[PDB]
Amino acid sequence: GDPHVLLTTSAGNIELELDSQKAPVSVQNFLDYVNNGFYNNTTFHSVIPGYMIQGGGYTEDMQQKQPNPPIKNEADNGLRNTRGTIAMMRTEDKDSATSQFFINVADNAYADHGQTRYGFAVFGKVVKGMDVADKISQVPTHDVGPYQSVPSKPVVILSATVLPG
Repeated sequence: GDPHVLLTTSAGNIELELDSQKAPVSVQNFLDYVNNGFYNNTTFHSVIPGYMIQGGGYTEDMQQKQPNPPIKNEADNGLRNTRGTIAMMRTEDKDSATSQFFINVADNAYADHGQTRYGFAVFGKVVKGMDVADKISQVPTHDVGPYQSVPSKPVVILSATVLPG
């Protein structure tokens, strides 16, 4: 039932299983970007070793692709940012998520919805290629300044494809 998406990256393949019942808006928004080729030639622009990898915002030359309007935050769905989950990145406002996402390489309780924090909405999980996500998190990065956490050699999503049901 739940849709699967294959991210074919320059570092290996990652397959995601998206949670349509617990994050319908987030899953539909992500699928629209995947199906329209938006994630093709985007990078994992920020990585933190053993903790997270973030992508879905920038080309190899760091130009930010213009995303669609933002979506409602579904972090009150009860899904936690545990190792292997995929969640929507956003700015200060809870309803500001657009195309950027992050894959949790460790359990990040600080990203979870609570009574005083709206949190980051989890909408799926890695079902194959978690070793690729771990490897991407460990690549050499620029260390200080505006490019802190940016991989020194671009990690590119060559294609993002919804798989047959």
